Amino acid sequence: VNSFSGYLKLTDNVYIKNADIVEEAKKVKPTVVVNAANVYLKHGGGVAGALNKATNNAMQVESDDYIATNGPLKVGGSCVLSGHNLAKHCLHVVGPNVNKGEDIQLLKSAYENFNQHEVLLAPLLSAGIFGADPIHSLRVCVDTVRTNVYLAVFDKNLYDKLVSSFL
Repeated sequence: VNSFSGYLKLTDNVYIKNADIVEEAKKVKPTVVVNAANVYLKHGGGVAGALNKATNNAMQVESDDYIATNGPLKVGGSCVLSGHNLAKHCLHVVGPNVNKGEDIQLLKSAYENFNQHEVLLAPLLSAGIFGADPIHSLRVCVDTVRTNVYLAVFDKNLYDKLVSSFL
């Protein structure tokens, strides 16, 4: 048993809810919250900007030190950093940004990072402002992630569309 509440069960391991991932993280304090990161860990908007704002910019300070030491992530890659006030850990995962021209095939590689963690609170990778079709992102998630993932869909109207269309 875990502390996640009000999720619809899609599969053996994937759960979904219409929720603000920031508010969900603040309530649950999960072991791992996933950030929809870019390779520079520049947390400007979407899930990254919202998560970073909720940490009072401490996520960005930590991230800048990480990049100064290690250089940029790969598209499809990840790093584990602090979860600050939101979670034990933040898994920063880089899905491909369609609005920058990146290979959508890299979305499966991005979701494979989730399999290194038994339980995660996460957004749909490459959806929202990263420009991918969220229906596609949910299908790749279900077909790739084998660990237990609690998906926070921000957009109420999209949540209803994802549930209704789910195969």
